[PDB]
This record gives sequence, C-alpha cells and structure tokens, in this order.
Amino acid sequence: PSLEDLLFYTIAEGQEKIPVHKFITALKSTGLRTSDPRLKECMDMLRLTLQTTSDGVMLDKDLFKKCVQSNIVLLTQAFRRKFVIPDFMSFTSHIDELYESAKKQSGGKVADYIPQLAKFSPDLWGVSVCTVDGQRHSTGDTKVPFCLQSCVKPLKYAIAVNDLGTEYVHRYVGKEPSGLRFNKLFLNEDDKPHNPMVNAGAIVVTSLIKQGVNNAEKFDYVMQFLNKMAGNEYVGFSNATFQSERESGDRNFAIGYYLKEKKCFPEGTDMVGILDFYFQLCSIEVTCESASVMAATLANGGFCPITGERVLSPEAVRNTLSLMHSCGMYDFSGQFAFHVGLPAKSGVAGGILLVVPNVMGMMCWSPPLDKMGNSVKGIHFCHDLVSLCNFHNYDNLRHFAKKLDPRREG
Amino acid sequence: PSLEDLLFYTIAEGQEKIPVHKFITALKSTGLRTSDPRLKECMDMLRLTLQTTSDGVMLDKDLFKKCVQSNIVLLTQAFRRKFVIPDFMSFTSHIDELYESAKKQSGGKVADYIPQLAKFSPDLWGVSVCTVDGQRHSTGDTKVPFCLQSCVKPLKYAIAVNDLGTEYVHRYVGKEPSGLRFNKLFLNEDDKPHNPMVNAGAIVVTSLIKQGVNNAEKFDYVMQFLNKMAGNEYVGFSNATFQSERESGDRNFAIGYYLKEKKCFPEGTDMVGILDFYFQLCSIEVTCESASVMAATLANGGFCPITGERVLSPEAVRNTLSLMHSCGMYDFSGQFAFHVGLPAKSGVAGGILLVVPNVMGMMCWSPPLDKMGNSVKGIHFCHDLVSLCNFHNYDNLRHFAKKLDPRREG
Amino acid sequence: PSLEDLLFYTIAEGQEKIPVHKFITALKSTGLRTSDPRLKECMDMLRLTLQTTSDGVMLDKDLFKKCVQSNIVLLTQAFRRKFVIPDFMSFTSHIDELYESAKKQSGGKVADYIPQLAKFSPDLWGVSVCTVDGQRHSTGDTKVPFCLQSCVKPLKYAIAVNDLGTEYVHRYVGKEPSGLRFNKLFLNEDDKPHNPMVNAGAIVVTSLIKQGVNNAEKFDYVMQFLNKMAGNEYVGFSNATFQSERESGDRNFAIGYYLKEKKCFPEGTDMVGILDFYFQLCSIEVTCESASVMAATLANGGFCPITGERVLSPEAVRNTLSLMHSCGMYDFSGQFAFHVGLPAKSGVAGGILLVVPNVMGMMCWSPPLDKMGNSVKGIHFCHDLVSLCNFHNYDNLRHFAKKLDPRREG
Amino acid sequence: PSLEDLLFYTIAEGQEKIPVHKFITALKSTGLRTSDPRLKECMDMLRLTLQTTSDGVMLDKDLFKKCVQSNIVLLTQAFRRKFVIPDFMSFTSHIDELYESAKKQSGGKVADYIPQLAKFSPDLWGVSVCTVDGQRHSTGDTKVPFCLQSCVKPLKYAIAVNDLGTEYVHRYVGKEPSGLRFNKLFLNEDDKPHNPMVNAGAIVVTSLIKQGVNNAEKFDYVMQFLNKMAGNEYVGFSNATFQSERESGDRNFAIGYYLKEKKCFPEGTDMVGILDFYFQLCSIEVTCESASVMAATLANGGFCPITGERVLSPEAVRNTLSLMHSCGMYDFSGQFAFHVGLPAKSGVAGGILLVVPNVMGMMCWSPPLDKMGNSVKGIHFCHDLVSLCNFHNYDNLRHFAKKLDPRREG
Ligand SMILES: O=C(Cc1ccccc1)Nc1nnc(N[C@H]2CCN(c3nnc(NC(=O)Cc4ccccc4)s3)C2)s1
Ligand SMILES: O=C(Cc1ccccc1)Nc1nnc(N[C@H]2CCN(c3nnc(NC(=O)Cc4ccccc4)s3)C2)s1
Repeated sequence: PSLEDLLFYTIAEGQEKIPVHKFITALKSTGLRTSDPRLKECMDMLRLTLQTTSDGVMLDKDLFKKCVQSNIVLLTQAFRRKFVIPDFMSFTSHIDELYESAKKQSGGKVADYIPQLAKFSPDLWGVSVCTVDGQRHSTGDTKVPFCLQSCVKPLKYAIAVNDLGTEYVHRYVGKEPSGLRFNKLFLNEDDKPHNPMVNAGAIVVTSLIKQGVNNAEKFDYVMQFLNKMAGNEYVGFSNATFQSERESGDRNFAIGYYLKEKKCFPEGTDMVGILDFYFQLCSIEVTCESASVMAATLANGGFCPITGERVLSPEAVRNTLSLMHSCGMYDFSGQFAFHVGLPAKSGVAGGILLVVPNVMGMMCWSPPLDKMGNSVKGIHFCHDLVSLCNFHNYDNLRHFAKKLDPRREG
Repeated sequence: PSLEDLLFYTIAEGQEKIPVHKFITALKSTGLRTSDPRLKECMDMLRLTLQTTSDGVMLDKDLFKKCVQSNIVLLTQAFRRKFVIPDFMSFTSHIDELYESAKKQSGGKVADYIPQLAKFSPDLWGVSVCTVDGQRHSTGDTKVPFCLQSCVKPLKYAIAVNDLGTEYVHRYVGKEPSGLRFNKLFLNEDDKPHNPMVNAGAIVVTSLIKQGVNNAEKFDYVMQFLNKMAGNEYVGFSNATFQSERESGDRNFAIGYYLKEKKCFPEGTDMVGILDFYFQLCSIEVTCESASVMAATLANGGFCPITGERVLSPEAVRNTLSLMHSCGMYDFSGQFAFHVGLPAKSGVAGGILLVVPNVMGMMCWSPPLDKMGNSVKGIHFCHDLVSLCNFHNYDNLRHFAKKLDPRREG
Repeated sequence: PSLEDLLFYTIAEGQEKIPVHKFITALKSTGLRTSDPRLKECMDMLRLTLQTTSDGVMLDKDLFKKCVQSNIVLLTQAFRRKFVIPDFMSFTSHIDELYESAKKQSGGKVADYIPQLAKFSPDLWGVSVCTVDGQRHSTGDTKVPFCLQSCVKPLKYAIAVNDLGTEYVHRYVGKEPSGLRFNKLFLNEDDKPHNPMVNAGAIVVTSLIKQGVNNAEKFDYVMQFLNKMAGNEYVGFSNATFQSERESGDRNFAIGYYLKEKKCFPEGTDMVGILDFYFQLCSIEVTCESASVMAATLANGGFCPITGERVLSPEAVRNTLSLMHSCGMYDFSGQFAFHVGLPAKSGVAGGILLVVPNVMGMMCWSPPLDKMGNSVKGIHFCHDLVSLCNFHNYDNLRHFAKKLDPRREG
Repeated sequence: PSLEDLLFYTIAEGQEKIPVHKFITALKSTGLRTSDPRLKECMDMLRLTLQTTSDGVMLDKDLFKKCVQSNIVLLTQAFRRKFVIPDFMSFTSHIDELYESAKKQSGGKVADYIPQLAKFSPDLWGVSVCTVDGQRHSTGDTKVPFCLQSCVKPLKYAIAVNDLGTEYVHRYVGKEPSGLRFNKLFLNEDDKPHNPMVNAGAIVVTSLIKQGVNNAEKFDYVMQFLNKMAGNEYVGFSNATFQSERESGDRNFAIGYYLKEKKCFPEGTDMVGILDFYFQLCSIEVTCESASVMAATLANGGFCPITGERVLSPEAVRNTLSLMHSCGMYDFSGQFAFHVGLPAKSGVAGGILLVVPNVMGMMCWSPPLDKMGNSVKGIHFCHDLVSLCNFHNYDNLRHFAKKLDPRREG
C-alpha cells in the first residue's frame, strides 16, 4: 500500500482521479509554493503531462504517482499536515491582520542622509514569511528590492563564524551589548568592538571574510553565500547606494582609522579597502520574499528550507541568533529583547530581519524609521506578533495563557 | 477498554499479576519519585493494600485498578513514555558524567566576607534536576542547606511581576544589562536601577512586594510563594547569615540611601526596613533538590512540576526568564548568554539556579567562586551541559550537529 | 631721625598740633579700621589720653609719639601708602560700583531643601574686602551671619594639610577635578574622592582632623583654628542648620557608606560619627566681614592679615588655593577658572569665599544660587571684578590693556 | 645732569675712562646678550668706535654718551638692577644646578613611532631661560633644533584667540581638562573637543586660523607669527617629520573624520587639508633658546621681551596660560598643576614650553619621554625649580618659608 497511492486517494475524495488545478490548489493551501525547488521534478513531470493531454488534465493513480513519486515524502508531510504550522491558511490570515494594523502607523522618517534611501516612498510596507518547512506567505510590497544595510551584519557574521569558527572570529570582536550609553564608544575594555551587530564590529568582521583574495572575489563569495541562504531567490547590488554610502560615510572612516590605529584588524588588512568592501555589503539588495528565506535558513539551523541545502554550520547559526537577540535593534535591543524576545536585525533601509527559531523566518520592510533607527511598521508588527502567538523566546510551549500557538490544531 | 486497564497489560507483560516492586521499579525508572504529591492517593492505596494483603505481594488487575484509578492520567504519560525526557535513565547517566567532570575542577575561592559562607567546604558539589513533568534526579551534595543569596532576585522579581504586573514594576527598575563596566553605577540614565538582577534592582524590587504590612508578614508572604514554587520541599532560613549580612552590608546601605536620595522607592517606603527585608530574603535557605523544583516551575511557565499548582503568571515567568538570560551571572552575564544561552542566576553561596525552558529546572551548588562571583563547578557544568545537549536557547531542535537531544529517543 | 614724626608732620600739615579726629580720619583713609588688633595699644593710648582731657583733645610731637610709638612701623606704611593697595579709597569706590551692578541681578533660587536656607531673604547681598595688609571695606549685608556650608571645605582641608602634611592627606583624597559629568562618581580610579572640594573628599578630609579625640573636642579645634584664621572676628554655629542637614542628608549617608565599604577612611574611623562632625562643620556660621579675613589669611601665605599671627603653613595655603582654582565652584569650576582665574569656593548658603593671592581676600554672600549651585550675584560680581582689574591669575602685571591695577598709582 | 652720564659715573667707578671690555662685562652680567635687538645701535657704535679709534680702546664720557644714547633707558634698568631678576648671575648658577641634577635622570623612552624622532640621542638635555626683560641663560644642548610637536598647540590657539577672540574660538573648543583616563573621548557633551591642548582640540583650532587661504599662506601666516614671538630667533621646519607624521597618523585621521561627522569645523572646512596643515604646524622646529623666547612673550603679556614688539593680545595670552595650567601636560596636567603650578606644555620630541608669569619663559628639552609622554628630565627639572623658588602660581610673594625669591636681593 504505497505512499503515492494513499496520498492519491487522500486527495481523490473517492472520485476515481484528481483534476490538476485541484492538486495545485490543495498544494498551495499547505503553504508550499508551486515553484519550490524541492518540487521541481514533480512540476516538470506535471508540465510534461499537460503537453500530452491538453483536455484536462485529469490524473489517475499511476499518472498521479508518475508526477509525484520523486517528491512524495515532502508531499506527504505537506498534505497530511506535518509542517511546523499545520493550519497555514489560518496563520497567514493572522499575518494579514498584523500587516494591516501596522500599516496604519505612518510615523517615522525615511532615512535621507543618502539620496537613494530618501527616494523610497514612506508607504512601502511588506511582510514575507517562510517557515522552517518552506511554507511561504507574503503581503504588501514583498517584491520591491531594497538595501540590506545593517541587516547584512548577522549574515556576514554568520559567514565568518561558519568559515573560521567562533574562537577565531571573537579574537577580533566582542559578544555582548555595550550598554545603553556606550552607544558611542567604538571598543570595549579589551580593545575589540562590542559585538558584530554594531558598525565597528561589522567592519572588523568584514576584514575576517575570505582574507588573502581581492575585493571582487570577496564580494562574489559573499554573494554566492547569500544566494544559498535565500535558496536562489532575489539577491542584488545597488551601485548607487554603494557610491553614495562611500562618499557620505565619514563616521565609518572615523571607525576605520580608529580600528587601524588600535590594531583591531588581522595582520595585513588594507583598512580603506575593507571599508569599501563594507559599503558594498551594505548595498546588497534583497526583497522581503528573498530575505525571509534567509532568515528562515537561520530559523532552521543553517539549512535553507526551500532547497534542503546545508548553508551554515549550527554554531554560526546559534552565535548569530544569540547576538541578534541582544544587539540587533540598536538602542532598542534591550527593550526588544525584553518584550519581543525574538532575534531580529534592522537596517536603515527599513528592513527587520526576523527569526522565530524552529518555526519561521521573516523580513519586514517599511522605509520610515523611528528615532532609534528601526522601521516603525516593522517594530509595531513585531510587538503585535508576539502578543498574538507564543513566539516570544521565553513564552512557555505548554502554559501560554490566552495566546495562540500556530504550531497546533487544537 | 479503560486506561488503568490498558496500562495494566503494559506493566504485566504477559503475567496476570504484577509484583508490587515491579510496578514501583517501572515507576521510578520514569524519573518520578515515589513521594510525588501527584501520586499520593496511588501510593497510599499501595501501602494500605500491602497491610490488608500480606498474602501477596501481587496486584490483580482489579487490585492494580483500585490503586492507580486516582492517578491514572499521570501514570499513563509516565509509562507510555510521554514525558519531556522519555529515556530519563540515560539522561541522568549524562548528568552524572557532567557532574563528575565539573567535580575535578578544584579552583576558586569560597566567599568568606561572612563567617557563615566561609564555613562551607570547597568540596561540596551538588546538582539536582527536576523536569517540567516532575522527573527527579540528583547527584552529589544535593541535600545540604545553603542560602539562596542572589538566587532569590529572580524569585522575588517574579513575585513582584506576578502581583503587580510588568508596567508597574518597571516604573521602578529597568530591563537591560548595564555594560561590563557599569557594574558600579547604581542607576541608568532614567534614575532607575538597571535590571532586577543587580543589588540596587533587587533592593528596589524588594520594596514593591506586599507594600503596607510589616516585615514579618511580607516575609511570610514571600516564603509561602517560595513553598509553592518548590512543591513544598525545603525552604528554610539562616538567621546566622542574616545577622551577619546586615552587620556587614556597607554597600547595600550605600545603595539604599542613594536610592532614597534619588526617589527610587515607592512613596512611603521605610528604606532602612526594606534593607532588612532584603537581607532576610538573601538568607532564605534551600537544597539543590528543593531549589531545582523552583527552577522547574519557571521552566514550566509558572506551574509547579510536582503539584500541578499555578504559582506564577506566564508574564511573571517570561520576564524573570528574560532577565536571568541577560543579567543573571553578574559581569559574566554576556558571556554566559553567548556560550550557554540558558536563563541562570548565581549567588555568593555557590548556587546557580538554572532553567531549560520547556524541559527542566536545576540547581548547581559548589561554594568556591571564580573571580566574578560564580561557582567554578557550576559554570563548568553549565558549559558542558550545553556542549552535550541541544539546550542552548538558540540551538535548533531539528539540526544540531553532534549534540544530543534528550527530548527524543530513537 | 625718628620714624615717629617723620610721620606726625606727614599728618600735621605744617600746623604743629594734630587733632584726634584728623588722625582717626587719616587712619581710616588708609583702609585700616580703628579696631585693628595690631593697633590696640596705640588705640589704648588714645583711649587714655581722651580721658586725661575733655578739652580737645589734640596731639603734639611727644604725646603723639606717646600713642603711636608702639605701632609706628605699621602706621608708617599705612600713611606712607606702602600697602598692597595704596589708593584704597578709590578702590573701595570700584568695589561699590561692582557691588551695585551685581545687585540688579535678581536671578536664581534660594536653596530650600533646608528650612534655615529657605528662611534667608533673596535680597541679602554683601561683599567684604580685607587686603593682605588689613585694609578693610564692606558694602551690603556684610554682618548677617550665614552658614559656611561648602565654603568650609578649603578651610578644613588647609587645617588638614597644616597638621598632617601634603603626603599623608593625599593618601586618602585626590588633587584634581573630575570631569564635568563625573561629578556623580564618589571615587576616582584609585578609590579616593577626586579632591577635597567635593562632598566625598570633604568627608574624607573631615576624618583626618584630630584623629583619636572625639567630636566635641574636634569641633572645638576647628573652631579655635577658624578663630585664628579670622583674626577672632565672628565665627559661630547654627544648630538649626545642623539638625536639618542631618535629617535631610541621605546623599551624604550614601557617600559615607560607600566610602566605608571601599575602605577610604583612616584605620579606626567611625563613619556615622564623622558625618555628624561633617554636618557640624557645614553649620559653622561666619559673616561676610569675618569670612573675608579668613580668605585674606589664604591670600597672605597663611598669616592672618589683621593680627600678624601665622595661622597656616605655606604648604597648606598653596595646596588649598591650588584646588579652589580647579574644583571650588562645582560644575562651574572650569569656566570659573578660565574667565575669573581666582581661587574661589562657593557654598549653598550663597557664599563665595574669594581669594586674590598677594592682594586681598573676600566673601560674597547672596542666597539665590544659579542652576549649578553658585550664588548668582556672587558669580556676577566675580566676573566684573576680573573684567575691571588685572586680578586674573594669568593677567600680566606689566601689560594688561584696558584693565586697572589697584596696586599702582599712575 | 643726564642719565648717560649718571650711568657713566656708576660703571666708571672713579676713573675718567671705562675700558670697553669693562662695560661689556658689566652689561653681560645683567643677563642681557650683547646681540639683543633693543641694543643694536649701542653695539654698532661700539664696534664702529673700535675701528675709528683703535687707540685704546677707552670711552671717555663724551664717547660713552655717543654709544649708549639711543639705548639709554634699557641700559639704565639693566644697570640700576631694575630687571625682574636683579642678581641674574646668582640665579643662573641655580638654573645650572637644576640642570645638572635633572641631567642624571636617564630614564624614559625616546618617541620612536617616527624615525626622525627615534634619531635623537637620549642624552640631549637643554635648558634655556629668557626673562620678561630679555635676560638670557642657556645650559646644555640649547642650539639643537627639534620639532615643537604639541608645544605648538598653545602657540596656535593663542594665534587663533588673538585673531578671533575668546568667544568665537570657544564656540569650537572647550576650556576645561577632560577627566583623567577620559582622554579617549574626542568630544565633551556639547560635541566640542575638551580644550585646545588635546589633539581634537588642536585640530579644530587649526581649522579656525586664517580661514579662506591655502596651506601655503596659512602656514606662512603662522610662521611669521611664531617669528615675532621668538624675537626672530630660529623657527624652522622639518619636512622630514611632516611627511612621516602624515603617513603614520591614523589616530589623527580618525579624529579628523570623527570631527567632520560631528560637524565640529567651521562651515566650509576641508578637513583632510586641515589635517595636513596640522601635521605641518607640529613639524615646526625651534631650539631651546629660541622657544624660550616664545614662552617669554607669554610670560610678558604678549610682548616679545627682546624686541619690545606686541605679538599677542593680552586676552590671547591669558587664555593660553590658563589652558596650559590645567591641560598642558597630558594626563599629568592635574598633578603638574598641583605640584608645579606653572603654565607649561609638553611635546613628543621632549620639549616642555614653560612659563613663569611676569618673570620668564623657558624651554626644557630632552627626548626621552615618561609613560605619560612628558620629558623625564623636564618634569624632574620643573619640580626642582619650584621646590627652590617661590614660582608656584599659588606660592605667596611675601611669605614663602625657606623657598628663595630671585626677584629679591637683600
Ligand atoms: O569605580 C570607579 C573608578 C573608575 C574607574 C574607571 C574610570 C573612572 C572611574 N568610580 C565610581 N563608580 N561608581 C561610583 N559611585 C556609586 C555611587 C553613585 N553611583 C552612581 N550610579 N549611577 C550614576 N549615574 C547615573 O545614574 C546617570 C548616568 C547614567 C549613564 C551615563 C551617565 C549618567 S552615579 C555609584 S564612583
Ligand atoms: O560621548 C561623548 C560625550 C557626550 C556627548 C553627547 C552627550 C553625552 C555625552 N563624547 C564622545 N564619544 N565618543 C567619542 N569618540 C570615539 C572615538 C573612539 N572612542 C573610544 N574611546 N574609548 C573607547 N573604549 C575604551 O576605552 C574601553 C573602556 C570602556 C569602558 C571603561 C574603560 C575602558 S572607544 C569614541 S567622543
């Protein structure tokens, strides 16, 4: 009694076969998108079948088996409701309420220190969800590219710890928040930057990646790495933001020369080239949709959820989530850690890279920032989310009062 | 087919009578103690039955049913391996190796500013486990009484947030760590102590509990909460420690008056009386085993694991856990959050109150402190614990490299 | 060839028989007062001759000599214009213009944290001058008693360096200003208060004075010493201030307990007793006129200018003046040192103890303090004084542009 | 009678003619140099007279008049012993004692971050005196050129206050010492550097001087300014140290970008070019003797003591001396102010620019620095000088215990 046939009848309702649209609809309702890389063969076999019989197609059991056999295990988990969020249709309904609610918060100031950022309209607002099992949901402007800015800091920290290990990386950068009044100091008592989530630390981290090769190859290697983290969804580069960040960033040059003088770089660092590498990394483009997959790689222990590929070592993933917890929303980090309890990372383009470990990854994006540098809609969304679901890090998974737990049906 | 029935067949394993000791040995091997408050009716019936039938010692199906009918639900989960840690026998093997490995860590200095903590032998070393289901295990000197000291700061903060709620409590005290040299500034920029886990924060929080009645009743009020949290195991009091804490507490007096000058207490606070209360709360005694139940209650979203009693609101538990994470280990807080990633609190007696949310609570006691005030052996144990098991708060439950997950078997 | 009437003709004006009023008036015109202790005998001989005769009286070349012979050398410099300010009468004319100019300044708030300090009227305003030669001038409420408060800090520090020397004293207290927003810290990086002019330093200084003996005898000794410093003009004690300063002294008890815990006191100190002694010293009363003598003892290298008695070692006077320069006006100290350039010390009763080295001492008193604790009228008077005369510590004695030099005559 | 003649009678001492050498020796012993600018006429006539009348050579009274007539006033004060240090031959013997004492202090380390200062032998040790009246004395290596380094910081600040006034300049820089081990902060809380005497402060002052012209002209305008201050003694320039200072100046570029980002420079500043000007001003060369004249101009209210020329406004001179008092010896400033009480500035090349207000200026030079950056020999010298002489700024001029007063005689 084989899986492909049990599934066939589970979808077959006792009618002797299954219309293709009716398989596509049942698939989409599990959260999986028909373009999921892990479903390629199934979809290739489907489109081959719709070249044959162009009147239908209506699939019997061996023809259904013919398409679905290569992806049956992933399909059985989808259809039997084994994903981390079983009733994904209900849950994306709540995401949308949360989306509409936060959309009413028009406050904040679009970052304008740079013309590329000032140009973005304050009304742009998108939330994208990718769960640990590949369930996708978007609402809003989830396909408009924008710059990762400081959202790239946890990613490139991840890469560095991935390639070099925790111990090496933290020879050069701390692992604690500075305290709501060393905001302004570049270095802790040990003469290292306080953590990889602030600019001095991000800049040092940058000097660690793929040492020995030139900047063009370093950027290629980070790009190929982001490509894997996003399951080959959109990752681009904004040369306008780049040129302009590097002509309008005296603060970072001040940090660079400070780091150089205190001997904060590995031996042989070319500090002015590192800053230029840094500015490019800040100008990498993503969409809400592709950036949520990247977070979901981090929610999923370093496996990209829509491709199954191992992208980052668990160590790198745990360090990254750890520092995003305490250091990820700038001056709001401790408040965010207390009330939201989620690892998150914000950037000046208006994005919050949000990770719900073991559940989902998310990317919120609205250009208007509050006075601490965080997207107003983004922040408002993060508070709502944790007020709704027991996703706060220290919510209890058994006794969670009247909050909703999307991981369950009852 | 009733459940006391199905389970009777589960234990009988072929025979039609079950020897009593066979049911007891099966019970103990689930981690449950035979003294479990949730098992009293069943254990009273087994005692009575052995009195009225020394012509055994074997339990019919009808007889086994008269004994377990009371506690059948729990006994079901214990026996159908439904507890948070199913193979508890193997897990305690690991706790014992962890215990032995930390035991060989002879360094440190016993706190001798009081002649009551100075008396304790450096060789005392105890580790007690109580899971979210009541599963108990202890190794080492887990029945020696010692003073909580600063391990009581999360407990009384939890009581404050329980009775008064998050917004009121944090009018008087912050929710962030300070910075690894703001250890000496009693106040943050809003003239609030930084968090409840430092002395000025504990002192201010002590002043929010049971306002308006004397220290006799305030104390009894807190003790009664500490009894419910520990499932009514040992919660004592060391008047010897308390007299010396108050004869030798220049700094807290420095803090108390400084707090009074800055208007940090609620209106009509008798600060010098609040310091005396505070010194009393520090002198409360526990054992590794009784305190492990307190940790387990915070592990369990505020329900005591061996009684089923709701002791704390989720809100209280979530805040307490949030702040033990980032502030609970003094100047080691940030490194502890990074490498161990578990809510913990330490005290100058040598305790570390340890919480694995949704899994278990623990208490580790060894008096010799490292130069940052934390028990050497406790600290070494906590690192090994999370090297071995995917209990780091930002470990992943599905992809955890070479770590072991005791929540599943095979 | 006698000095005694190379002078009576200096006074005689060709006429050969000097009236008394005309000798007193010429005396007063030099700045000396008819009650100068150095002039007692000459005034004793005048009191006797004024009863030998009611018909006059007046003097000739031998009963003049009869009265003045005892104090001739001091009289000769007085009448030959050899004092530090020759044309004293035009100088008091400027002090009066400075006085009245500052009286128009109604800003400020009278310290009211003490009902004694809130008792005093905002309209009180007095400036008192005593030069290094005993020349006196007053204008305004220069006889109203008021507490020294922090004005006593340089005095008791002087006494302390006097009795124990520079090296011993600075084992316990620093000799620099802190940094204009590390006022809040009680201890520098060596665990000493920053300087004797802040409350932590003053409190440590208080613990050095007359160690071994008790508070009643210690207060008598400071009083004897203040009495010498002030040429036995008015010094007293306000108990109302004392009792109110010791009820409302939470900050000082914070310093006391902080100091004791960091082991900041000489071995054997009774901290709580030192604070009461400290509170007494702040309650010591003076007048403008009497305090200006105390300042003039410091202007004059430690000799009281109206008795000639050597009250303080030079060491003590230099150290005191050094630190009143940099630390004596609280958070205004560095501005004050920059613009006024005079060793000065303020207190919350409204007093500015002002010293012009090698020239004069003063006491300004007006109770309305500014936002930084300094008497408004006082500060304003001090700026005017240095705008007008080249008394700025880094004015040039030879080239000084538009400024007047009262020490000269062209 | 005439003053040339009266003075001729005093040097002739009975005979009818004064040998020329008898008059030169009389003049030199006053401390004046035979090359004094204010003496060129008299000295030109003396050389011309030894040509036109080789017959001797002895100056009758008519011939002595023809030589000293144009310089009679200065020669009078020189010979009626009316200079600020009357017995200059006795005081120089003391400077020589102070010199040789401090010579035996071979400790400290020569600045080596730049090759051209690692050049200098650790045994070079020169002390030069120039009084407020032109009396000169040198001992040691007083004609070796060295770089002003930070000794230029009071000079250019003076130039800036001279041309711009106190109020404008101190919109851009403060006037207080920072706080010891608060040397790291480039900015105080008004986002101004702390004082002109630290690098951030100096760099901002550099950008106020002569806004609107290129570095060629800014530099020349400062140089001609230093020249007048040195009475046209040697004021050089080490293009070697400038090129090197600019290659290895990471901290300064760090300061530069930091200040530009904080909007610390006058509008329209070319910060990179301001840094190059700054590195130039640091490379200006002097000698002990020439810089001793620059300090003497600061000793003398801004008049160059050997030319009579007004160089700096008294305001400029008083601010500079105020800030050298509190901020001029790096982290030793507060200790230096306390024990030396003399306006001084130090530099990495080994120089201490020292000012005894109203008396003399000095340059001590020895390349080995102590750990705080201050010349070990210079520091040792300054302490000896003030232990010997009542030159401490808060020494008393009339009561100075056993200290010696070189302003006095018998
Ligand atoms: O330990 C050293 C040596 C040392 C070492 C290294 C450098 C300097 C000094 N010195 C000292 N540490 N602590 C001292 N005094 C205790 C009594 C009063 N205390 C205060 N608590 N909070 C304060 N500030 C605010 O509430 C406001 C604020 C918040 C954030 C930023 C700015 C202002 S004052 C602590 S003395
Ligand atoms: O912050 C204000 C005043 C201000 C301005 C406005 C409002 C309030 C206060 N001014 C300024 N902030 N930042 C400035 N410049 C940056 C250049 C690199 N700087 C560093 N200095 N020190 C660092 N770390 C250590 O030394 C290690 C350590 C930490 C703790 C204890 C002991 C040692 S990094 C900061 S200048």
